[PDB]
Amino acid sequence: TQGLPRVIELFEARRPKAKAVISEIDGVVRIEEGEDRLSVFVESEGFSKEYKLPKDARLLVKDGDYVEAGQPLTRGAIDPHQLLEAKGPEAVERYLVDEIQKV
Repeated sequence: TQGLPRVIELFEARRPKAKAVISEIDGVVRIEEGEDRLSVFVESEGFSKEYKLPKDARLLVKDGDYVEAGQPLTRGAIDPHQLLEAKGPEAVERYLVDEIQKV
């Protein structure tokens, strides 16, 4: 379990260990990975940004599924500043509080 150390990891908004990645904006998902690395693109209509990921990490996103901004890609705690700039001020509080209470 996470516990007290995690409590600190939240209250201090310190960069997570397993830091998950999120789509910086709403874009379709495209899972394209040959055997080299694990690349999951997230491309909107006129905004295209891909995401480099290790082949090991377990992704939670389905291919082609339209995802929103700040929406999680990999399993793990989400970086506070990152998610802040991503989903906006509202959700920040949500994730933080919910996790603290989680533990």
